[PDB]
Amino acid sequence: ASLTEIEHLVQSVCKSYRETCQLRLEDLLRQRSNIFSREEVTGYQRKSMWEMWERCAHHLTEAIQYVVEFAKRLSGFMELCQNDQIVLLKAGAMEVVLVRMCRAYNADNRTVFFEGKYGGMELFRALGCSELISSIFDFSHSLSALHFSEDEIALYTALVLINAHRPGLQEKRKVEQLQYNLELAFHHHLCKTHRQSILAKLPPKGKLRSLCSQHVERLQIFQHLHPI
Ligand SMILES: COc1cc(O)c([C@@H](CC(=O)N2C[C@H](C)C[C@H](C)C2)c2ccc3c(c2)OCO3)c(OC)c1
Repeated sequence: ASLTEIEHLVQSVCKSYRETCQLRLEDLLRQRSNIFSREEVTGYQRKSMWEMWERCAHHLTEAIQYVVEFAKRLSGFMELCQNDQIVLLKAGAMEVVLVRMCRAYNADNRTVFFEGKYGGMELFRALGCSELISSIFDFSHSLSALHFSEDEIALYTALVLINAHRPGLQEKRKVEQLQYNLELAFHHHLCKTHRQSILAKLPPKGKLRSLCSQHVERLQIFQHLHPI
């Protein structure tokens, strides 16, 4: 791949995420002053766990709805056998979602955008795992601190999916090629922006997995919804 092409490659990945941003960042920050009141909060605590995980998986699956449409318009993607085209899309998409929510994080008050307003980790007390909740908050913090940009998120998420180390792959020497040209397009654009400092500030390779993989286990008992 050449520079004029490595150019456009990066140029496209950022165009996708723009429309598939679920919520416009334009509106994400604008609604910062909209907060659930304590009754609205204690109201969200009244509910039984069964209700939340549904609401969760509802907006979640409605979100992953977008993610795929985003993930589809890439390059080299379609030209992968459907076995390997999916091993990724299945194992990858949650990790991607976890990332994509860092924008929803308002680090100024440690709150998150859930169905119309902003509220903290107490909005989800009823799920009985405050630790994992904060643990995710803590994760989203460590990116809100990196102050990820729209074009940064896109290019990093576009590398979460493309993992040729995911076992169960049969076009391995096909996947690798799409990884490299994405790894390269990533770094070589961080350089032209001089953001290379984050390449060590990046959340561990495995934390992103071991948090989403922990996100599904304590959901596997309540609902098993994997959208294709
Ligand atoms: C900050 O990281 C996350 C990760 C996520 O999975 C979610 C999920 C909800 C979820 O499963 N959780 C799991 C956790 C144990 C308790 C919390 C309710 C967040 C989500 C919700 C609404 C959405 C959405 C995505 O996209 C569109 O609207 C985040 O939203 C809060 C942030």
